[PDB]
Amino acid sequence: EEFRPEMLQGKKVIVTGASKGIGREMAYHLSKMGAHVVLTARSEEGLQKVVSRCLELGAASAHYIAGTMEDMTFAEQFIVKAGKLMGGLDMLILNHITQTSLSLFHDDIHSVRRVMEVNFLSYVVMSTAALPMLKQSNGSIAVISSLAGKMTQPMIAPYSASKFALDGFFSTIRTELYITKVNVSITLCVLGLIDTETAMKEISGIINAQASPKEECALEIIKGTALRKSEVYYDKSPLTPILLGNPGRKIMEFFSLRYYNKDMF
Amino acid sequence: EEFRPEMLQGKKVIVTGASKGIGREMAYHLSKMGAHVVLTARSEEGLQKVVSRCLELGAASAHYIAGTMEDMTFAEQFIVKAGKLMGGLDMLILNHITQTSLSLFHDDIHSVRRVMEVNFLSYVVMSTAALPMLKQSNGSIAVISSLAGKMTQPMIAPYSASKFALDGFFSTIRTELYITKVNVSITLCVLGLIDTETAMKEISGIINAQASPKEECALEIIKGTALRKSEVYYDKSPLTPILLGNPGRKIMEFFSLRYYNKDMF
Ligand SMILES: NC(=O)C1=CN([C@@H]2O[C@H](COP(=O)(O)OP(=O)(O)OC[C@H]3O[C@@H](n4cnc5c(N)ncnc54)[C@H](OP(=O)(O)O)[C@@H]3O)[C@@H](O)[C@H]2O)C=CC1
Ligand SMILES: NC(=O)C1=CN([C@@H]2O[C@H](COP(=O)(O)OP(=O)(O)OC[C@H]3O[C@@H](n4cnc5c(N)ncnc54)[C@H](OP(=O)(O)O)[C@@H]3O)[C@@H](O)[C@H]2O)C=CC1
Ligand SMILES: CCCCCCCC
Ligand SMILES: CCCCCCCC
Repeated sequence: EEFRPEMLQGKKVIVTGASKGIGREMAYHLSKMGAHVVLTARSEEGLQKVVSRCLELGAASAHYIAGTMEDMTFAEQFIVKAGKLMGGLDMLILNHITQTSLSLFHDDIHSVRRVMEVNFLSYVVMSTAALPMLKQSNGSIAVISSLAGKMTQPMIAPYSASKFALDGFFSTIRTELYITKVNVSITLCVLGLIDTETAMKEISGIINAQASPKEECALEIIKGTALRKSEVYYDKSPLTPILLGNPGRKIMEFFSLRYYNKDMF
Repeated sequence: EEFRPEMLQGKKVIVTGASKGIGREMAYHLSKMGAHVVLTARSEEGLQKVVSRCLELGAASAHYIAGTMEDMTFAEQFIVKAGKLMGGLDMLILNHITQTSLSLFHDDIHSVRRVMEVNFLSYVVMSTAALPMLKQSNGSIAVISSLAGKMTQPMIAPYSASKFALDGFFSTIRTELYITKVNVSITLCVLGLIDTETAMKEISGIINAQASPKEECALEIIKGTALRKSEVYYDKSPLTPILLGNPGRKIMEFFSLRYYNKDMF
């Protein structure tokens, strides 16, 4: 199976955190492929610029709904509104996160909660609300994560906890959908350092690593999700996918199912 | 180095989720070794029975403070009170969990939030509140997890997400303590199916597998934490630790540290 930009022509796609960074780049790529898109983020001014650029790029349709993912009711209602605007949904791309800064963890529990709320909870809420429509189109969900969701590095404990949580939850959902024969795919995207101005600003004077181009990253996420792959790794080093792939875990998961009462699903 | 019960003689230890299961068995073990102990759980009546048995068993002292870990203030204050009571803290064992039954996930968002609150948030709250005392005695922290915190299995998405989150948060904390030269150890205990009433009852008719004895499990957790091991695996199969150990991750974490500005530590 090889990718062809035709696979997204006419598709109905939602993209969160599309105001800038990887999100904005995915909007552009989806637009050049003739897809229908609905974007979201906090700033209405920023969303308007990208939506304009989207039609200008060939988007079969482009719209935006500004709001904060800290509000679960908004996250939930966002999905249904987007669904109505496009008359369905083929692909959901959960990409947004809350403002994170690098620092050794001290206290600030309220910060950890906000991180788990926006980075994790809003994702389960949106995926839950979008599943009905996704089941109708045998759609897909792309969950944006990072190396920090597969490994540990200092100064990002909260962020790291939220990304690990995403793997735990959605990997379970993926196998439940598959075990109950529902044709909806879940692609976890493991991203290394990307040259977004947010990232660069944040690791300045702290991290030395080389960053990858945000445009190609955006493309690989689209490709892997359209190809219904379980996981997509994108990092400068070709060793990252092999060192973080965890083949031992795959073996354990396969054999674990043999203990379940097959009548439960 | 090898373990010797004398390593806990006189040690000041906190154990959550101590009214039953593995937590109760840990209380009995710490007691026989002559440790000071303060237990917690929701059942006041239940805690009473165990603290009494602890004194009989030979505890240097034993107290209990009933409460719900769904309350972040009760969680942080439980640690301060317990600390005052023993005059310090040597070991913190985070073992409590909110209720969860096996079931294919659907849309129980309030449950998910509750699970992350109890299973994860309260844990960071307590570890934060306890760290100052642990720093004075170069103490340890044991965070109880399960196979579901290293791998994925159907019907426990919420639980699994909270356990993955613990790995991400605490492995970061562990490495941060280490690079700043603070001598406090963090032991993640990965448990297979344990022979507790709650477990056996919850998997009935759903999962058919062999469980390990709760008493030996408790003893291994204590020995591992006492020896300051980073991780402890306790399961039927001797292959489990190897398959879930993720050596690739350990390699990636080692190499990534090289890109950090050591002045920040
Ligand atoms: N850049 C990198 O190096 C790496 C990035 N990633 C992953 O990429 C994804 C995007 O990263 P990146 O492009 O760098 O991030 P950005 O900060 O550039 O983008 C974040 C997006 O989320 C939106 N947003 C921020 N706060 C909230 C909120 N409370 N509610 C709703 N929306 C919000 C932003 O719009 P607005 O602020 O206007 O709301 C923005 O469009 C994430 O899931 C991230 O963890 C992974 C590895 C590396
Ligand atoms: N048994 C097994 O197969 C396995 C167990 N484990 C791990 O072991 C630990 C507990 O072991 P297990 O014996 O199975 O669990 P149990 O359900 O038997 O014990 C749970 C403990 O948590 C307490 N608890 C329950 N609800 C709350 C709450 N809202 N606030 C504070 N405390 C609460 C209980 O006290 P009370 O009800 O009075 O509040 C009890 O003392 C967990 O951390 C778990 O993930 C891991 C893998 C397998
Ligand atoms: C969550 C308790 C069940 C774990 C099942 C283990 C199958 C090897
Ligand atoms: C915030 C994530 C930084 C990743 C740096 C590690 C490079 C392999």
